[PDB]
Amino acid sequence: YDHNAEADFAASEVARMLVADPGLCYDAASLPASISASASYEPSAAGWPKADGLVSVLEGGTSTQRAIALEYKRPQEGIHGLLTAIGQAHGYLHKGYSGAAIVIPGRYSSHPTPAEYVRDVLNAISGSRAIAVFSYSPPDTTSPTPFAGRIQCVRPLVFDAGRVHLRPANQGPKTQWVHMREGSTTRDAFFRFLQVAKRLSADPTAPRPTLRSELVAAIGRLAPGRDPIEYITNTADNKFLTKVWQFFWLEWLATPAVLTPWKSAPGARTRILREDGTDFSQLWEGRVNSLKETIAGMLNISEAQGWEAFVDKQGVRARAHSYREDIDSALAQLRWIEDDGLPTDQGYRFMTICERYGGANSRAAIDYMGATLIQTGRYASFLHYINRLSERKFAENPLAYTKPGPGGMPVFTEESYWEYLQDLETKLTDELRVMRKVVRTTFQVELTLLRNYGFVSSTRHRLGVGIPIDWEQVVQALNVDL
Amino acid sequence: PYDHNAEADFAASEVARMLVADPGLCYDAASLPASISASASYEPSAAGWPKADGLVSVLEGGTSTQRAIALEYKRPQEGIHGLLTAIGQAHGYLHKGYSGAAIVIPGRYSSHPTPAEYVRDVLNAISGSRAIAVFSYSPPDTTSPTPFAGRIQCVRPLVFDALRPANQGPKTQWVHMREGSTTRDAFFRFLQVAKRLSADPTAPRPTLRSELVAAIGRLAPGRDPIEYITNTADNKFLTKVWQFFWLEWLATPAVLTPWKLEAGVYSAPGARTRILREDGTDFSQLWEGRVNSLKETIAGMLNRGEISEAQGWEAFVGGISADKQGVRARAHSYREDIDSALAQLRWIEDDGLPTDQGYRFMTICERYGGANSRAAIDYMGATLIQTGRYASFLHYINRLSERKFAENPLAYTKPGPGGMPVFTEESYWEYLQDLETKLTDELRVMRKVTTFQVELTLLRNYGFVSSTRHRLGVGIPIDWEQVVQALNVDL
Amino acid sequence: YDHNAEADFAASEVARMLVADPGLCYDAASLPASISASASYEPSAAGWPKADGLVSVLEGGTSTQRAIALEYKRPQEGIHGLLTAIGQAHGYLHKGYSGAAIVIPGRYSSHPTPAEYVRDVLNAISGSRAIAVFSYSPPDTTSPTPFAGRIQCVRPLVFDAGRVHLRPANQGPKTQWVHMREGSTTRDAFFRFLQVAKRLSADPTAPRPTLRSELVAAIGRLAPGRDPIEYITNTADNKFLTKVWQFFWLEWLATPAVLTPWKSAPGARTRILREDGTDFSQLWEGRVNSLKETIAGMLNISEAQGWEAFVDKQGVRARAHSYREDIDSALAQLRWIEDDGLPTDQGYRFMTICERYGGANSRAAIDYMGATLIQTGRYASFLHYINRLSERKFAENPLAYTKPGPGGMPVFTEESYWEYLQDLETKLTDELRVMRKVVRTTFQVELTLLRNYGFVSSTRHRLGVGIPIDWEQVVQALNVDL
Amino acid sequence: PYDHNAEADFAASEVARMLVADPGLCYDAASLPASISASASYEPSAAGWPKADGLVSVLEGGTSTQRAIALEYKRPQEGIHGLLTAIGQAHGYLHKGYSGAAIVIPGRYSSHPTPAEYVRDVLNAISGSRAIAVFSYSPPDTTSPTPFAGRIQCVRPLVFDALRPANQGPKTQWVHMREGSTTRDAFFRFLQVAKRLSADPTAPRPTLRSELVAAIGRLAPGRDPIEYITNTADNKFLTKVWQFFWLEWLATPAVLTPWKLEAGVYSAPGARTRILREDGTDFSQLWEGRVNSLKETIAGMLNRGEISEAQGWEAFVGGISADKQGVRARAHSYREDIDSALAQLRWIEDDGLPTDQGYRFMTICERYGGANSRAAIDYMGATLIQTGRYASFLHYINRLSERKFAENPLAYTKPGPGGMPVFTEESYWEYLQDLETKLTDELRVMRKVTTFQVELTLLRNYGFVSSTRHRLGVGIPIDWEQVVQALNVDL
Repeated sequence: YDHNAEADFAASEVARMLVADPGLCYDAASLPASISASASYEPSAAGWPKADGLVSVLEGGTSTQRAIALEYKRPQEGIHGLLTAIGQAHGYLHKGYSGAAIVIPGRYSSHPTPAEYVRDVLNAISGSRAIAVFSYSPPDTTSPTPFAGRIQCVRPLVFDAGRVHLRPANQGPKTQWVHMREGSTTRDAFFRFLQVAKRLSADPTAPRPTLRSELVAAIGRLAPGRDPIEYITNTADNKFLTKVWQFFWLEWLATPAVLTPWKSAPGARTRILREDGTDFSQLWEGRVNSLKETIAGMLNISEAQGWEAFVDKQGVRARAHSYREDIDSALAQLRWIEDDGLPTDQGYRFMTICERYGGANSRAAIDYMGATLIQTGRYASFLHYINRLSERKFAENPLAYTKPGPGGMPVFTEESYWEYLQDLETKLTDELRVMRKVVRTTFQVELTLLRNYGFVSSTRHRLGVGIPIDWEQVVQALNVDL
Repeated sequence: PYDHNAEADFAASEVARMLVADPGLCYDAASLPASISASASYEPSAAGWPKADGLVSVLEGGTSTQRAIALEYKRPQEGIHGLLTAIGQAHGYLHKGYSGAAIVIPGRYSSHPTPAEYVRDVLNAISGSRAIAVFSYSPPDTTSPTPFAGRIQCVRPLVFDALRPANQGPKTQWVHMREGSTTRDAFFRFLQVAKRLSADPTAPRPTLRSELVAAIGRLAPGRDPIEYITNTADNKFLTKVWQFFWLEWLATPAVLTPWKLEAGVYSAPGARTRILREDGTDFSQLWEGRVNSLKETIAGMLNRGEISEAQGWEAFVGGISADKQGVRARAHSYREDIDSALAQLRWIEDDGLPTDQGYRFMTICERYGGANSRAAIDYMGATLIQTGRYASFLHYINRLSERKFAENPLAYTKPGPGGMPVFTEESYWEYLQDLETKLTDELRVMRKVTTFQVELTLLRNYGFVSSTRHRLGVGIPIDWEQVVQALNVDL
Repeated sequence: YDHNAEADFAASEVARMLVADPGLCYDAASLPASISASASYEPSAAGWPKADGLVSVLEGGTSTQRAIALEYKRPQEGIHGLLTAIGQAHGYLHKGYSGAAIVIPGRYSSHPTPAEYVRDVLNAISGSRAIAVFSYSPPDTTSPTPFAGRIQCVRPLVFDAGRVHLRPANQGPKTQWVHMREGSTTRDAFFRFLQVAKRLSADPTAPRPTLRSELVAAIGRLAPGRDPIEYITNTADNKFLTKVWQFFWLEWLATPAVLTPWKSAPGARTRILREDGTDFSQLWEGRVNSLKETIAGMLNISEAQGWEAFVDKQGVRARAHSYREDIDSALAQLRWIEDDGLPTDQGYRFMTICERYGGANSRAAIDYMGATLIQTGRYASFLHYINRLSERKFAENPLAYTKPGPGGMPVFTEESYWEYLQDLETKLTDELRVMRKVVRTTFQVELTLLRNYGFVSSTRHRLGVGIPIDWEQVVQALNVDL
Repeated sequence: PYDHNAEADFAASEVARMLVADPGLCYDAASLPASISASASYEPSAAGWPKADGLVSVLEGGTSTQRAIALEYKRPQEGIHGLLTAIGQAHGYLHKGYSGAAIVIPGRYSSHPTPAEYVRDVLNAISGSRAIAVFSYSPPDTTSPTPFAGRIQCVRPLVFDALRPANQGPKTQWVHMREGSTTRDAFFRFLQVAKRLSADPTAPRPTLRSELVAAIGRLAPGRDPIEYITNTADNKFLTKVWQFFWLEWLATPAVLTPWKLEAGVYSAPGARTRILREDGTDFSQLWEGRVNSLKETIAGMLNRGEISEAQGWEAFVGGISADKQGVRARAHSYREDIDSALAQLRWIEDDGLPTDQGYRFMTICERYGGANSRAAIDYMGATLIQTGRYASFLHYINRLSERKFAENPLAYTKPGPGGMPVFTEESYWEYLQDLETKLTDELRVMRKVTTFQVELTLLRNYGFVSSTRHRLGVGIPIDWEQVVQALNVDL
C-alpha cells in the first residue's frame, strides 16, 4: 500500500541525514573519520517485532556495521502510534540492533508537539540513549526523494558502547526491495508446501512416508542409528515446521522416482512445475550433475559407494538443507507463514487461488504473487525511484542516451540502455542511499522479476521512457488485500 | 483489481461494440434497422434516483431517434448477492423510462458456477419483461485499450419496449464539470446550508439591505425581493437552500452593492464574496473583477452622465448586452451549475439533502482546514477519478498512447533545431485528434455533438497529469502515483 | 446479530396480519373459510437464494400449505436494499414459493415513499402479483411483539392460480428457531467432517481407503458389480461432497474396528467423541442392536448371512445414508459448508478453534457453536420471546404459578414450571404465530440445547423469573463474527 | 466476547485484590507497609492525554497517602502488536506522574506462546524502569461477579518510583455524570461552536445588548463585559469556545434580561435558552423557572420597593444567599460541568478540539434530527455504557444479585397483605446496601468518600434498567437487550 513506500522514502532520508551529520548517531567523542549509511528492508530471519526498515552505518576502514531499526508512523494511525513506536523501538533494541529510529509526523490535529512528547518520555523514563526520534512534514511524492529536506532530528541516538561484537558489513540485505534467491524455489513449491502444512494441520497423526528398500538400506550404512527420514530430509527436531518440510520434501521434490540414482542417468522429473510451465523441475541430474556423474563414476567406485556420493556438487542431504532454508526464508519474507509455521491468511489465500484457478502457474496465482512482491516485497519503492529518476532525465531531454542512427536520427540502443541503467544505479547508491555494494547485470534480478510479473514490458527499453513500466498493472497490485 | 466504475465503463464500451457487430442483440428480427451505431456514456444526474452504472445509446437510420439501455455491472467482490440486486436494479431502470437494460455479471463466482444463466432463468420465469439483457464476462485484459473486447458474451438479448431524441444526453463516459462558476468552497458552503436548513427548516430567513429592497420594489413592484434577487419561484427544499446560500455566501449585502457614491463620483465597491477561489489567492467576486466588469461599466456610465441611477439598477440586475451578466442571469446560471455538479458528484440527493459523500466532504472541510486544504483537494480528486469516471478516461489515453509510441517512439515528431525530432504543438494536435478518432470510432466511449481542454485542465489541476502538456514518446504524461491515491480513498 | 431477530419479529407480525386479513394474500374470489398462518425459518435444503423467513398459510379442511418467503430490509442497508429486495422476491418465486413478502422501512432519510416505490416498480414492470410489500415504523423491542401494530400492507399478493401441486402441510420447519436432530451428529463430527474436506481440498488425488478382506468379500456377494466403497458409504456420485463423505465415514465413524461385526458383540467404539466427553460414540451395537442381535441371530442364520444383516434396525448402508443427510443438513443450516461443499469462513473458523484449543469439546469450541446457534440458528428470537413474555407475567405478579408450601409460603414447583412452559407455548403458537403443531416435552429440545451451551442455567426454573436465562452469556454470543 | 472496557475493569478489580493478598507485588521487601487496601477506579479526564484503561489506588497505614498504578489491558483481538503498544503506554503513564504502571495481557496468542515473558524481558533489557508490572491472564469467567479471580498471575512485580493525597480522585470504576446542568443538546451545541471556532478562530466575536454592557460597566467599571458575563479570564481556545457557546446558546440576550418593566411593574421575562431539555418538552431556562427562581425573586423585591434597580443587577449577576445562583456563579459552574462531561465522554481533546467521537456525535445530531433524536439518544447510551464503564457496573449488579436470589428467591422480602412475601422499599434498601458492601469490600471497585441514585437514574433514562425500580426475585431489573445495542455501536 502507501505505507510501505512512505517508510522506504523516510528511511532513505534518514540514511542521508546521518551521512550529512554523523553526530546524529555518534557522541562528540568517538566521532569517526568517515561513515556511510544505506537503507534496506529487514531480513525475515530477524526476530518477530519487524521493523519498517534498517539503516546501516559503515565506518571507514572497518569491516563492521552498526544497524538502526526504523519505525515509521503515519497520521492516519493517530497519536496512539507514538506509544506504539516507543515500545517498538525498545523491541528493536532488545532484538540486538545498535539503535532505533522513530519517524513520526511533525504535528497532529490533536497534538502540536508529538516528537517533543516522544523525546520527553524517552528522556524521562526509558533512559535508553540508543533511540532516535525524527519528525516529518508531508512528503513530495513527485520527487525521487519525497522526504528530502522534510525530516528533522528531534532526538539523536548514541550507539551503546558496551558492544564488544560488531555486526559484519557483508551481512543483511543490501537493497530496500526483496531479492528472491532466483533458482531453487518456484511459485508451485510455495503452493505445495503450504498445501502440505494445511494437510498436516488437519491430520497430525499422519504416517511418515516410506523410502524405497535400497534407499532405506543405504541410510543404514551411513547413519546406522539415525532415523532414515530425518537423515534424507536433514531434520533433527520434531517441530511442526520440520515435519511439514519432511512431507513436502519426500512428496514433492525428492520423490521415490527422483530419489532413484541410476537406471546410466534415470532422467527423473520431480512433481514441482517450473514457473514457465514447460516441464517439472529436476533435482541432482540433467547435465553432468550427481546422477549422471555417478553413472560415469561407476566406470571404475562401487555400486554401493554411489549411494555415499548421492547422499562441490550438493548431495541429497546438502540440497535438502539449503532448499529448506530457501523456502523457509522466502515464505516468511512474503509473510505467508507464521514464525510458528502455520500458514497466514495470505498464505492460505495464495493456496486458495492456486486451488481454485488451475494452480500456481495461473494468471490469478501469478497476479497474487506479483501483488505480494509489490507490497510485501517493497518493489513499489523501487518502481517509484526508477520512475521519478527516469522522468526527471527524460522530461529534461526526451532524447537522452540516444545514439545517432543511419540518418543521424536518434535511436535508443542497448548501449543507451546500459548507460541509463548504470546512472539509475549510482543515483540509487550515492544519492538516495537505498542500496549498497557488497556489467550487464545492474538490475537483472529486479527487472526479470518485474517483467515476469507484468510490471515492466517485454520490450526492455524505449526512447523517451527508459524501462517501460506498466503503471496500470502496478496500480492494480497496489489495490489488493483490502 | 482496478476501479469498480472503470470496469463498468470497459464493459459498457464492449457492449456498445457488440450491438454494432450484432444489432439482433437488442432488436427483434422484424425490428432490424437500416444502420445502427452505439456509444457508451455516463447517466446524467438529472435522471431518476436509481442510478445506472452506465448508458449505451443506440442510433438508427432514423434522424432524431435514440434508444437508451441502462447498464448494471456486477463484480465478483460484490458476491452472489449482487445478482439479485441487478435484477431489481434493471427493473428500476426500465421503470425510470429507459427502453432497455443490460445486466453485465461475472461468468462464475466461487459460490455459483452458472450466475448469468441464473439471472436469465429468473427473468424468464417470473419477471416477464423482455427488455432486460444479460451479458456474461471473463476477466478483463487491462493491458488493452479495450479490456473486455471479445470477453463478453450475450446470454439473453433484449427487445426494446415500445417519441425519443438523439441530440440529448452526455456525449462522454467521463463527466464534464462545468468550468468557471463553482469552486470546492461553494460546494462545501452549499452543503452546509442544506444541512443547517434540514435541521431547522422553519426559523431562518435572510435579510436584504434597505436600499436594495427599495430598488427591487421600484424595479419589480409586486415581487418579493428575496425571490427576485435569488431568481427563484418555487418553495421546494432545494430552492430555499439556494436562497440562503446565495445571500449568505455569494450575493452578500456587500456584493449586492452596485456602486459606491462619494461626492458626485461613482466607483465599483470592490466587494468580495465569502467563497474562496480554488487557487486560494483571494475570495471570489460577482459582477466585478476579471471575469465580469459589470459594476465598473455601470459606474463609468454614471460618471459620464450617460445613465440615471434608476437605469443603473436596471443594468445591475438585468445585465448589459454585448456579454455582461446581471444579478438575475448570474443567479440562475450559478444555481444550474452548482445543482448539476453536486448531483453529478453524488454529494446531494434529488431531495436536496447531502448524501453520505456530501457529508464526508463537509466533514473533511470542517475539520482539516477548509475546502482548499490538501485533504479537501484529495477528496475532490478522488471523487472526480471515481464518480466522474476519469479512471476509465486515463486508461484509454494511456493505452491508446502506449500503442502509438511503442511501435514508433518518434511518432508525430517534426524536424527541429539540429534536424533532430521535436514533439511540437502541431504534434500534440495530431496526437490529440488520433485519440479522438479512437475514442469515438474504436472504443465507442464518445460521440459527436477536438480539444480535451476541459478534461485535461481538471486532471492537470488535481495532479493526475503533468503540468507540461506533452512530451516526446509519451503524449499526455500521466501521474499514476497520484491516480493510486485517488483510487484507494473510497468516498 | 440484531438483523436476524428483527426479521423474525416482522415475520411474526406478517403472519398475524394475514390471519386478521386473509385478503392480503387471497383475491376477493377464492377467499377461504379459515386460514391460519405461522412463521418459520427457511430449511437449508431449499435453494441458494435464502429467505429471511417463511410464513405458512394453512387452509381449513385441507392438508396443504401455501408458503410465503419473507425478505426483510433495515434502514442501515439504505435505499439500495429496496432493489435488492425486488430481485430477491423474484428469486423466491423462482425457487417455487407461492408468494413473497418484502418488508422494508416506511421511510428513509433520502426517500419519503420507499414502499410506494417498490410497489410501483412491481406493478409497472414485473407483472407478478404474488409479491407483497409491507412497510414498518421502528419496532418496540420491549414488547413480546415488537412489530405489533407497526406494519402496514402497501401491496397485497395473490397466490398464482396455475399451481396444481400444493405443498404438504407437514413439510418444512415448524419454529422460527432451528431444531437440531438431537441424536446422530455431534460437535466432534462437524469438526472431523470439515477436517476431511480441508484434507481433500489440498490432496484431491487422495487414495480411497481400503476395507477389510472379509468386508470387501461380503460386498462382492450383495452388490457384485458395485464398487465396495460406494456400496458401504451409500454413494453414487463422484462429486466433492460425496467423496468427503466417503473419507469421513470410513475414517471416523465406520472405522475398520467398528465395521467388525462379531468377535459375541465386539464392543467397538468409533473415533468420534460424544459431546459429553465420556467416551467415543458407538455405531450399530451397545444394547441389543445390529452386532449384538446378529450374535444372538447366530444361535441357529449362517455366519455368511450375518453380513447381509449387517449391511426395523438400520444397517451400515441405511445408517450411512441417513447420517449423511443429517450432517449435510446441519452444516448447511449452520452455514459452515457451501452448496458446492467447500467449507465457509465460519466452517473454517470452527475447525481452527477446535484445532487450536484442544478439540470440539473445548470451551472455545462450545462457545463458537453456541454463538452460531444464537445468530445463525435464530435462538435470539426465541430467547427474546421467552424473556418478554416471562417478564410480563412476573412483573405483574412476582409469585405467579407458585404453590402453597408447608407454611403457606409460595414455592415455584415442577408443576409451576410445567404450567408456565405450557402458557409460553400457547402464547408462541396462538398470539405470536412463531410456531405450529405437527407432556413434559414442551421445549425440551430448545432448553436442552440452550442449557448445554450455557444460555440457560442448570437450575431449570426459579420463582419470579421462570427459565433463568444467562443474558450476559447471550450478549457475548451476539457480539461474535464481527 | 464482552466489552473491551468491561474486561479491563474486571482485570483492574482482580489486580486490586491481588495487591491486598500480596503487597509485595508493588512494594520492595523494606517498603512493606503497615496495612494496605486497594481499589480500582476510572482515571479522571483532568489527567494527561495518554489515557489509561484504569487506575488502582493503594492506601497504607498512612493517613493521607495514596499510590496510584496506571493499568493497561490488552486483548488477543488487538494482536501481538498490542504488547509493544502497552510497553509504550506504560512509559507514558509513568511520565504522566503515576507511581506505577501495570500491563495486563493474555497468557498466549495464536502467533506467540509467551507474550508476558516477552514484555518482562524487554522491560528488563532496555527500559530500566522498575515501576512497571506485568500480569498475565487466562480467559475470564463472566459467570462470576469476579471474572478474573484466580485467573491473573503476576509475571513481573513493580516497585514504587519515589507528597501524595488520599481523598483525591474518582471513587468508582463507572463514571458519575454531573446531574442537573448539562444536556445532550448542550454537548452538541458546544461541540459545534468548537468546530466553528477551530475553522474560523479570527473573525467572530459576540455582541452584548447595550443595557447589559451599561450595567456591567457600572458593576465592574474596568472589566471587559464579555469576560465579565462569561466569567472567564484566559484567552485559550477552550475559553473562547465557552464564551461563544454561553452567549450564543444559553445566556442569550433574552436570557440575560433580568426583568421586564412595564408601567411601574416588574416581572420575570420568561426567557428560554436555545438548548433543549433532555425530555424534549421545552427549551431549558437559566435564573428562571423551576430550579432557580432568581429573576422572580428579584422582580418581587423591586415591586415591593425593597431594592433599587442597581441592587437588582447586583443580585442578578451575583446571586442571592439562602441558595440562588447568579450569572457569574452559574457560568463558572456550568463551564466546569460541561468541560468535565465532554472530556469524560472523550468527545473533546485537552486542546478543546472535538475528537472522532465528538465528531460522530455532532454528525448524528446534525443529520438524524438533533440531540433528542432516537439516534442521538442511542449514541449517548452507547457512550455511557462503553466510555462511562457502565457495562462493568451492570455485570457486577447482575452477578451479585443473581448470587443472592438463586440461593433464596424470597431474599429480603417481608410479610405482606396475605402474609405472602412482598419486596418492599425496605427490601430494596437492604439489597442496595448488600450490593454496596460487595462492590467495595469483595470486588474492590468502589471506596468510601449508599444509594446508587445517580447511576440508576442515568441507566433508567437510557433504558438499560427498568422503570420499576425493583422486583421480587430480581432486585434491579436489567434490560440486557438494550445493553446489547449499546455494546455493538462502536463509537
